[PDB]
Amino acid sequence: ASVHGTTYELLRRQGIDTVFGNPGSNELPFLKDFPEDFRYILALQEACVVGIADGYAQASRKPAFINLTSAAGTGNAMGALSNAWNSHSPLIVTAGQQTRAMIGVEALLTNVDAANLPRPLVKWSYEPASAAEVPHAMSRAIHMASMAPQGPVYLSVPYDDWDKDADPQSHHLFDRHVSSSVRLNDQDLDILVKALNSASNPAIVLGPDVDAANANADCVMLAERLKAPVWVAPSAPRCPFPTRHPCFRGLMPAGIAAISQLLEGHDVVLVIGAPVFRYHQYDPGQYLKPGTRLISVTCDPLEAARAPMGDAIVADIGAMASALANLVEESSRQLPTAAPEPAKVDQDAGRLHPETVFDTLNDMAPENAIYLNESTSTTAQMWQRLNMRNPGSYYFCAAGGLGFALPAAIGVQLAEPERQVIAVIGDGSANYSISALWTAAQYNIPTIFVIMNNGTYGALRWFAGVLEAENVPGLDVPGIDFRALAKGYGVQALKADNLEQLKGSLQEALSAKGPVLIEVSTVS
Amino acid sequence: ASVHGTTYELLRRQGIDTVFGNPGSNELPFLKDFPEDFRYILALQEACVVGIADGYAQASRKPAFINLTSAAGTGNAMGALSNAWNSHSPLIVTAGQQTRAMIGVEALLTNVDAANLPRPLVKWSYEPASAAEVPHAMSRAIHMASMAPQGPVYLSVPYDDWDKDADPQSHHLFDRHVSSSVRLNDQDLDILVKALNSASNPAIVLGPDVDAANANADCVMLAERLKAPVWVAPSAPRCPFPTRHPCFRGLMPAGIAAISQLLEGHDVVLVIGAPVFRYHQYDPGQYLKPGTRLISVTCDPLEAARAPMGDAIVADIGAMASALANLVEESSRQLPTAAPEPAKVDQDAGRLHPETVFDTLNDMAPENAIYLNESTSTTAQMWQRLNMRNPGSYYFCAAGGLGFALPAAIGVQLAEPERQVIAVIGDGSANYSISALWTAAQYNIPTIFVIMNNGTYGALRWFAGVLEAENVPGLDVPGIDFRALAKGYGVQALKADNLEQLKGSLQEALSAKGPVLIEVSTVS
Amino acid sequence: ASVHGTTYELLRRQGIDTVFGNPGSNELPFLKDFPEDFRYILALQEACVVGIADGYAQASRKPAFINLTSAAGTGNAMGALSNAWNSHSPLIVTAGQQTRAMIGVEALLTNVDAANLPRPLVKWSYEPASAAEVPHAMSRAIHMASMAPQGPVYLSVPYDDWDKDADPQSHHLFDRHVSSSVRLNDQDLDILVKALNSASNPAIVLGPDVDAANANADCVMLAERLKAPVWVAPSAPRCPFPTRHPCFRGLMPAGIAAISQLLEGHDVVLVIGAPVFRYHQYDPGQYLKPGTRLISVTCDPLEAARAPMGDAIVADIGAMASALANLVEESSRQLPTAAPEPAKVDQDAGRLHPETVFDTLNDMAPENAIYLNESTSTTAQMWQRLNMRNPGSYYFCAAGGLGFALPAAIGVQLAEPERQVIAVIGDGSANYSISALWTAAQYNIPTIFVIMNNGTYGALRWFAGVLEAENVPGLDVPGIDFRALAKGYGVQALKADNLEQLKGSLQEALSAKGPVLIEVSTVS
Ligand SMILES: Cc1ncc(C[n+]2csc(CCOP(=O)(O)OP(=O)(O)O)c2C)c(N)n1
Ligand SMILES: Cc1ncc(C[n+]2csc(CCOP(=O)(O)OP(=O)(O)O)c2C)c(N)n1
Ligand SMILES: Cc1ncc(C[n+]2csc(CCOP(=O)(O)OP(=O)(O)O)c2C)c(N)n1
Ligand SMILES: [Ca+2]
Ligand SMILES: [Ca+2]
Ligand SMILES: [Ca+2]
Ligand SMILES: [Mg+2]
Ligand SMILES: [Mg+2]
Repeated sequence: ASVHGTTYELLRRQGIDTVFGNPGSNELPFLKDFPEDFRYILALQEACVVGIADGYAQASRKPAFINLTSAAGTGNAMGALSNAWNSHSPLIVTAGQQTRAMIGVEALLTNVDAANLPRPLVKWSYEPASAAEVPHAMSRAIHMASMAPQGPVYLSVPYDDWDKDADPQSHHLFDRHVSSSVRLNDQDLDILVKALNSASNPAIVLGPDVDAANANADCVMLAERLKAPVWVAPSAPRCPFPTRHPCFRGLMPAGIAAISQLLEGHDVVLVIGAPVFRYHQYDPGQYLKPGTRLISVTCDPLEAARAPMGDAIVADIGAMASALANLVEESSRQLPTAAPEPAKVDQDAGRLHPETVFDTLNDMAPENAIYLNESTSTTAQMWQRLNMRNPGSYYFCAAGGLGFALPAAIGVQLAEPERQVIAVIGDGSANYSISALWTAAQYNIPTIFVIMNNGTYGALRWFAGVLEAENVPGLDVPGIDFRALAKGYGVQALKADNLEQLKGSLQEALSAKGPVLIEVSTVS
Repeated sequence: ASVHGTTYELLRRQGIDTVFGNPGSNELPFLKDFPEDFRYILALQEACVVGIADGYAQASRKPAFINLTSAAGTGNAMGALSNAWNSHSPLIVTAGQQTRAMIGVEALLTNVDAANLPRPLVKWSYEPASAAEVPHAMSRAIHMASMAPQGPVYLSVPYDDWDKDADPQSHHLFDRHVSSSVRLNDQDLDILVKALNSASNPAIVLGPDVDAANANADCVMLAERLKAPVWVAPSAPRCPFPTRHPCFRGLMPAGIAAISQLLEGHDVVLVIGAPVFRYHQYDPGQYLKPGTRLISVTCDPLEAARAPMGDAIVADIGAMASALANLVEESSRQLPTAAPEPAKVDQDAGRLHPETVFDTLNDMAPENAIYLNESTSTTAQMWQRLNMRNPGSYYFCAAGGLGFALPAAIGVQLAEPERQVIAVIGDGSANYSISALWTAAQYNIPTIFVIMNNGTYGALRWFAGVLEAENVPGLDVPGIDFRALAKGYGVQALKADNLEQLKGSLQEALSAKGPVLIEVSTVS
Repeated sequence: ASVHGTTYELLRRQGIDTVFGNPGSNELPFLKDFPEDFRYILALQEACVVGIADGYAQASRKPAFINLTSAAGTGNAMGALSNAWNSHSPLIVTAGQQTRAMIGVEALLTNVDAANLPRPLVKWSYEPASAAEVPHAMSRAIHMASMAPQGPVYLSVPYDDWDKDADPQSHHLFDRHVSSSVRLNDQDLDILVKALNSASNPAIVLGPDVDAANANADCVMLAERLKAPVWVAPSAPRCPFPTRHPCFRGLMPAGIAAISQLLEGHDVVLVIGAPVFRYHQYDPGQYLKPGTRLISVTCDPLEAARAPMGDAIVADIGAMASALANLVEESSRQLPTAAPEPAKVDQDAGRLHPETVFDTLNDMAPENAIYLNESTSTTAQMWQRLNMRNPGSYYFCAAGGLGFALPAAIGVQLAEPERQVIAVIGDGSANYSISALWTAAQYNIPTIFVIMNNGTYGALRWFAGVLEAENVPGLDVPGIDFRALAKGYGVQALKADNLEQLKGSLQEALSAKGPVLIEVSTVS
């Protein structure tokens, strides 16, 4: 068999049937004779390609396969890759390389020093030393991406390799099964369980790897057993807990002092599936106040190592959550009382307040809706006002890299056809990956895009005035017509300058049979 | 003085007065109290920021200064850096890093292993070990970018550094002057001149570094003295010679066999300011046919080392071209005859052939127009049909990375206010950096954008012929409305469905007060 | 032709006829059928291999070729490579890699991520993508090492490549000539010459690239014309000037404040072939005092970029030194004030003072002796007491990496059979590369080795004083018998416990026909 045929066979045997890509000349020999059991999804820019694949991988909880061209194509996708790195997204990125005969003279589109290009944003980066090695390298890529802690990997393939003969021994690769579904040994797990059973005032903190593992329901059981308040770790890329559950206490603020204040008086704090901690603002103080013991369960040795406090256990989040949920005793403490409903903000007849927008979405969206957030100044309000009952209901750029939400919403919608995806995106953020809209239109992927338009980079104006930073240039983004942009890429577009129009637009958008974009005029 | 004040002083004293940027939290302490003698040019995505800065740097023949945010921002720009690497563009890229106090815990927006991120696409990549080192590091960056062979450099700065005290000895940095304006020693230069005088049938091949050095007129004199035909090296990122000069023989095809056939019978071939050679298609054969001797003058050691044939001299192109032009004898041979005018392609009353478009541009554009090309299937016809008399008249993505031309056209137009810039861009390529249009509208930079719309990735459909690949997905991009996209970003838009409308549209565009996009319906 | 035959022809044609190595299985297919016009020099450990090659390259002023095995062999040599990087030594390091068929499984002795291994200590690092590419990759290595600024390069070759067919077009590589022998353009050079002519009190600082280019005689003429005092730049790897010439001032102390003090009152300071500057101890102060301008001529863009003061010219040291020496006017100023004579230290009849040793060497050694220095606490005294009249008379580890001088002295002696090499090496330093002695014995390379045995790491004790660092462990090295070590590796050995034994031993060593080691008991 050829390297071409052996590689597609490996891919299908390992459960891959979708290729997200932007084609180039170096990939033509790979994409030719594209198999009838595969699906190719085109996006117009590589950041969109990777964003869509990322959304798809995260929602499906399986690896996604990407095909890009050389250094320029890989390069356009590296911002998206930084998000994928922080979110532990299992992404297999393949980039076509020049023919081996012309690599040395550095012909046009030679990816020079290819393996170094995507570093340090990938778990593994590689260019095979011969064509016959390509299937084996692809097998490595698949498993490196899928093993805990999951993450993006990169494989550079000279285009002449595809037509060459494969090694007959490559068949041994097709059905390899590799597991990292592990948990703490019985002896030490018993000790952990006793420490939790003995806690007088435990608290639980959940990170994105809980949602990735679909460990949400086990964490609900654990919280109910321990009668413990539950927080989501700061800079949250996903939602790991039902937000209207009585134990739920919200998104933690991304500051050192703020977090140790929140945790004060809790004797044991169990952190599951989060780094400790993804702080953002500088808010100096104690990591923990006296009397608090922290125990971290993480799938990532790099996270366990860099925690500035606490004990850590490096294991699979799914296996650990289920073990813990089922081993801890039912505490006799009273179940925490549910957080109060958030107050209704005064809304006049003019431009919409973000709070008003979220209340309205919450009233009108289906219960199994999925939200993506890239409205950077309104994140706290979003978390308080959206009732997210199910797993996989929320996505936010894990490395804070704008350009994620718009394309990721398309990938999520593709992965979850029966759940309505609603992307809430600021007017600033919408531009980074605007051409992703075209893919929604072309494949009829019924994502709803809600653009929050206040004409400015709001989160920066906040980060600014608070440092007393005066005279900062480039904070304003006037003169963008999002309905025109939507029309530009073939997506139905509506506007909402006030509450009445917002309700009407949402009514229409939810009834639509294709992608819809709604431009919302919001207050500054 | 603070690091902030010392660094802006260094920048102004080194001739920098413009910052191209997309802002983020880590940059706020750098951008605050922005000096009144500097201007800030905002673009909505980092690929666009770098593209605009690149165009500006290439046209101005001076380094350009870029400011981006952390890993996500740098990453979004790496495709653009790939082009900048190949074009030897002097770009100073600064990226804001997290505060030193939070780098260890990897707070959100920490650029991990920062200096490795942009590698291998930069000449130098660095993060300073302390705040007081920042001005010295910036000095290194400016000079590393500006010295031959020019190219992009990367500097990562923790945001807390800017408010700190600078080293008082930093003042020594302000007026440093660093020269690489060197040429071959007299004795060896005399030997080279002898070999050129002695050739019975010399040919000259010129690359982009001629135009970067503004050595074009010196090369004209050289070609006229030697009575030698002149080719442009393949995959040309710039135009180094008047295209209607009688010696001019056109753009070399980017193939091994095609070039050695083209050079057959020329006893000495002098290549100036080009890699030897930037082939693209695989076209195996002889690098040179017997009887042909090749001598390369390059500013880049990496180019000289990797040439698979010929002698090489590593020196400054401007100094070498001037010296050669002034030392060679006037040959007694007859001056080459000008190439025949290209044939008129027949044009009916329907969709435009690319040839018609280029003929019409040539008839209507000012004699000092600047063209940018990202119409990938029409490059050969463009080179045959545009009379470009002056230096700095042509730009094409040097690494073959799409997304360059649209933003670069804005930078070039910014650098050359008295020269009408006309970007010819395919419908596929226009999408990679579509949001750049906003910067043109916002700063009123009157670039003309000509969108060649044939609904497909034409150059890929062709490369898919030489390779004979069938059933390739993702080659079609129907359903994009470029007038609406232009409207979306505030740029005046026009359409041309046939020749009459093309003339009418171009006429309106050429006299317009602001940027203008023209959507042209082209064949195939 | 095979890759093997083609590669040895390339080496032969590029002037290489010696392979310095330590063999491994991955190199057997390269080393088999070893050509009769080549010689192999074996050393017992890779730091010794590179050290010997390094000495040979520096003294011969031509590239040297090295063959090591995979990652372990390359790794053992990486300390020696750091010295090579700092000395601009043109070393071509080839490392054998596993067969391409077993790279993927990471069989034993697979050099994983090979090209990254020696970074950042090499100008260029590479593994070819196919067997046919090997001669071209070797061509690139050769030229990269040889172009200014010279330095080490690294090529990793899978062992199965050697027997494969070479590209027939590889013959074009054989006779390629690549030149970087360049100097400043006429206009700016005249400006420089006028600045030097107009200076009222000029000073000259010379670095190792002067001796590397053999520009010593031109620098003497320049200094005589300007009547200028000449210093050698700090941490000097070579000696660029006759140390008893009337202009010579001595070796600059490696401190910021010390140097600006030495240069005070000089209106123009011309630095040639040195970094500005290789400081060592932290001696905070002014880089230059007011009233002094500095102009640096360097072959290395990295040096020009990082100088914290002065202007810079990046050009070939040989060409520039020659041009300047012949262009500047003869000044009528008085020569520098004669330097004082080094004091004779009172010597009892016991252990030797280093000053006694150096005075005795200077009396008894031939006028064209070549010295190597790795006696770290005595460097200042060595420079004050040895009259070195000729070029290529001094070597010292350029990166301060011990283990250089012993093997380098053998390489130098091999390159300069008619000049007596005398390596002065501390008892501590001698151990890093002790096995090199065997190579001197086996090939009968008549190097003389003077071990300064004071039983401690003297320089560290000093450096500890200027820090008031108390209770440092590991500074003493008692119980080493160097005569027994010499016997172990087959080298004649003598001992010198006092002055009369020192004179006797040197007399005998100078008369010997093979290598000789003398152990000298020196004061604590
Ligand atoms: C790729 C990238 N570029 C820039 C930033 C910096 N940044 C953070 S928030 C922000 C503002 C986004 O504005 P918008 O999307 O309209 O949301 P708003 O703050 O107004 O709610 C910017 C530019 C970033 N995080 N990532
Ligand atoms: C960043 C990047 N992505 C993808 C490619 C591959 N590529 C080369 S040509 C081409 C087609 C461009 O189409 P268009 O701009 O409409 O011009 P046409 O070929 O039809 O004339 C593509 C997708 C590339 N070179 N760079
Ligand atoms: C590879 C390496 N290891 C350690 C050192 C640190 N070092 C600098 S000087 C020195 C002492 C050298 O001792 P010796 O050779 O006996 O000379 P002495 O100082 O006594 O004159 C050491 C260990 C170094 N420079 N390089
Ligand atoms: Ca906004
Ligand atoms: Ca097209
Ligand atoms: Ca000692
Ligand atoms: Mg990288
Ligand atoms: Mg005009």
